[PDB]
Amino acid sequence: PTLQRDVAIVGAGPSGLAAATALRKAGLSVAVIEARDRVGGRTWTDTIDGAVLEIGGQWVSPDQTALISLLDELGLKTFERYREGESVYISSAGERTRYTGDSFPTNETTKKEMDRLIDEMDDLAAQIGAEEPWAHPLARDLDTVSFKQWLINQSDDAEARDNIGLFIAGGMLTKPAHSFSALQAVLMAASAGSFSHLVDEDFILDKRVIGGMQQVSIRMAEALGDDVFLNAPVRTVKWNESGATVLADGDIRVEASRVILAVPPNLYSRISYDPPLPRRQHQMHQHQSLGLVIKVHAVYETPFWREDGLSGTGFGASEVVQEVYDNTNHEDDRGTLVAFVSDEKADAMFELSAEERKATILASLARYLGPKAEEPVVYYESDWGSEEWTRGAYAASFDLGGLHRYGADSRTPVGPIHFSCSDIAAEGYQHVDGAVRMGQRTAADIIARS
Amino acid sequence: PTLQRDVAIVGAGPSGLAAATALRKAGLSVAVIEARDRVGGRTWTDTIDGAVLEIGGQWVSPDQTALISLLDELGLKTFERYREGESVYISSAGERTRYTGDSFPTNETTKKEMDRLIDEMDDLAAQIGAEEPWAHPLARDLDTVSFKQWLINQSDDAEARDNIGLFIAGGMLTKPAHSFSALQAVLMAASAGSFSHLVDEDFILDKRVIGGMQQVSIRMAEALGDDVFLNAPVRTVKWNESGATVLADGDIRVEASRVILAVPPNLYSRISYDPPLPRRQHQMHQHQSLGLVIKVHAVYETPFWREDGLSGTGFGASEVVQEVYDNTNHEDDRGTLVAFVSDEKADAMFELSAEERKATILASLARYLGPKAEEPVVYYESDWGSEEWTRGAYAASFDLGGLHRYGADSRTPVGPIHFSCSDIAAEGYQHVDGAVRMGQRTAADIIAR
Ligand SMILES: Cc1cc2nc3c(=O)[nH]c(=O)nc-3n(C[C@H](O)[C@H](O)[C@H](O)COP(=O)(O)OP(=O)(O)OC[C@H]3O[C@@H](n4cnc5c(N)ncnc54)[C@H](O)[C@@H]3O)c2cc1C
Ligand SMILES: Cc1cc2nc3c(=O)[nH]c(=O)nc-3n(C[C@H](O)[C@H](O)[C@H](O)COP(=O)(O)OP(=O)(O)OC[C@H]3O[C@@H](n4cnc5c(N)ncnc54)[C@H](O)[C@@H]3O)c2cc1C
Repeated sequence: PTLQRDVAIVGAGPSGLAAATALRKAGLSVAVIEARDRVGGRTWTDTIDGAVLEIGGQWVSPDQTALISLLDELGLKTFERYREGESVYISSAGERTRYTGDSFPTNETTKKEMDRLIDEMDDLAAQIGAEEPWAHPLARDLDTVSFKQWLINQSDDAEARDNIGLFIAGGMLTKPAHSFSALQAVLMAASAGSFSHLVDEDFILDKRVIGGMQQVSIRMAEALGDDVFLNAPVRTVKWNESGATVLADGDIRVEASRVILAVPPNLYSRISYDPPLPRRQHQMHQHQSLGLVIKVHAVYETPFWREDGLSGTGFGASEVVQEVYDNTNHEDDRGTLVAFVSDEKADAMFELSAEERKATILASLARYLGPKAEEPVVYYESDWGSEEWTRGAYAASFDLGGLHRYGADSRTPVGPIHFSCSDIAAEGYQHVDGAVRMGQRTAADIIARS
Repeated sequence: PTLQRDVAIVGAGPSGLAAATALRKAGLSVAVIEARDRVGGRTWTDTIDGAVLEIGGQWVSPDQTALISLLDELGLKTFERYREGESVYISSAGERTRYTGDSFPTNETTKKEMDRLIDEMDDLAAQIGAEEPWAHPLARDLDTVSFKQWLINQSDDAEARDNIGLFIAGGMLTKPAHSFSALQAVLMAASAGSFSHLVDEDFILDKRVIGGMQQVSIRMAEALGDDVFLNAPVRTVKWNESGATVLADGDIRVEASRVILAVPPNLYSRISYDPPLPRRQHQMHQHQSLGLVIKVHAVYETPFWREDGLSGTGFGASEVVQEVYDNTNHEDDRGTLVAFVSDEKADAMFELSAEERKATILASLARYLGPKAEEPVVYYESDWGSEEWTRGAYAASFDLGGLHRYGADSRTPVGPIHFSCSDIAAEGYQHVDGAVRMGQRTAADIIAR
């Protein structure tokens, strides 16, 4: 079929759907064209071996105000993650200690080093900000030193530097600390409101949506009706100063005034542009890449850790699994754990056989919470790296030096072509809240233009 | 058209063509499918305002034995870049000094610092090698420190550091030194035979091809006749354990036992694979990127610098133009300069208007060679970044950390899909010679079974 719209939107993830919804609200007509047999992108709720799981993005923090309004507008409610009782910390030397409150139970030197670093990171984030971190006069020096090297320049305490890295490198950017810059650590902190917010799992991992995060996309898409096309990878964008024509599988053709690429940046060159994008985009898009993380799901007869006085939360920068949390579904009698295996530790697990990998990850949940972690009734690993329409998790970031070099260009339109995804967001960078903000910002930009 | 072939080859650059050439000798049949209206890829000879220029790759060094051997087989000869008389050095203090001989005319202390850093890089390259630098016991620590931070650790002398950087960062990888690892520097050095080989423009930039480097591809492609398809971007590869179908524009459909992707790695995902490549390829390919450099060409009625006793060679790590060389065509009476503006300096020139960029570049050329450099008869800038089928220059390298993490996987086949370009080569990495070696290494693999 051939259609005529004011805006063609490539990608029916939360970012494209939020842009579509805002455009519709303002009276513009839209078509959203999606590759997969479903909407939601990196958010997805599925049933595996009888257990309902969130395969992707799921948590809402209190600074995610754009996602919180959108939830309210769609009739969706939240619930809080279980946090009663003791958390577990595993030290660099391998000592396992139960604790409550909000510092790790390390020796005092380490604790004071961590506090000081948290404070320095909060300070940098408040000064530099998430809107245009590259523009600050401190930015050049921060963007040309790796986060690993910057931590070495700040502190002699190995354990403190490893735990600070746990929160940014394994915990957010899903890349090793030697491979992105101090500035990129600052941006990640600023985007979430402060580094202290990313440190406190009670803040950044506070709530979930009743019915799952994918419902945010599913409900936006339901309201768009026949203007959403599924099973339709977009292959070609033909453009000029006044116009873009978008071509997709199934003989789909959309003639639009503007196009929104609502896809992560590592995937822009999956589409052919006629004429080609300018040199600056050709170069910039090469320097953007997704991290890699395994999101592990483990379902048990009950949340057994709660009988032992444990919250289910566990941190260990030297473990294969660096984080574990209670991920029990709203009103479920069965318990579910969630755990994360990050970057180079993920590659290492994927090189083991499926059997050996499972055994290694369950051994590690057992190190945190006890030998009952070893007996789930359902076990599943989210595998976003294999998915050709994602190719990693959670989200994309520049290589080292790319944030200062290309950051000012990452949202600029090219003629009628706009860009919108969480991976180029300011507040809410990498999160559904960022996807939502960017979709709304791109919509408002198009509306003013037209 | 639909055709059957033993091997379908995507890309008619030197790597694809060298592979097709080797495959035919064994009696395997081939189709070589090429996006552009020409062969050669990053090699290309063109005529701008009536003056002939090598828009891309052009120089041959004595360690480039796969290339040299191929030139002989194709009946092509070489000539040497003019090098008589004095070179020019521009110091960090902006001081300009004519010199000859094998080191920069700096003070003795800076000279000792440079020498020590060159010996250190030679030693690392000799221990580590180009074949699998990631497997060496020193590899992890070299690959997690940037080259800039490694230089800072080795030497406190900023002029000596910037000068070593000139040869590797602006001069090869065309990325700034804070963005790639020490191990990647060591690779670049091992791949050319040593770091000293890259410091000596009389080695790395020794010879050119009579008739132009593009002739290497042109001749190879001529011998293949109707098995080369031009103006045919490949869009899809459908594959299983025993075979592939390759689909290109113009309704080309090639059914084959093996496919070679003879394209730089930042372009692999311009193609759809059915079923998708595995996760490890999905990830690795995102971590590969081309550098950026403006190859500047300036043509004058004579090689005027030779009249002032200058070789045409100039170096200055702080200039916008960090290098200038005599690039006079074989038996032309007109003189031609070649010059390079690398990485973030290229981004900054591209941000000015064309007129202001040209004046800024020619001002810098004038500082090396005199006010005559500012009145060329023909001026041209190679723009590979704008080409959708290249998108940068000279070649691709990992981001920081990628070489150790992914290196061992960069040549591995996926089922019947093989990978062959200069950007994944061992010896000859990033150069025509590496493209030839990889093309021949891939063909030998497929041939042997
Ligand atoms: C395991 C995991 C855990 C995460 N944790 C959370 C968390 O707890 N909280 C949170 O808020 N965020 C989290 N995130 C991140 C969050 O899911 C993403 O930031 C957000 O989904 C990004 O949305 P987007 O619309 O910007 O891109 P995406 O959701 O990736 O959507 C892009 C869409 O475009 C489609 N597409 C791509 N190319 C084409 C093409 N050529 N043609 C047609 N369609 C195309 C894709 O199929 C996809 O549907 C997590 C993600 C993962 C994977
Ligand atoms: C400014 C510049 C200066 C250089 N300096 C030197 C030097 O002097 N000496 C030296 O040895 N090397 C030099 N190089 C590097 C050298 O030219 C490259 O190493 C070499 O050409 C690599 O050859 P290749 O076959 O691996 O890839 P390429 O030459 O890039 O060829 C790949 C081919 O694939 C085609 N292609 C890509 N995608 C598709 C697709 N989907 N479908 C069909 N076709 C496709 C492209 O059009 C291209 O023709 C220079 C390069 C440049 C750009």
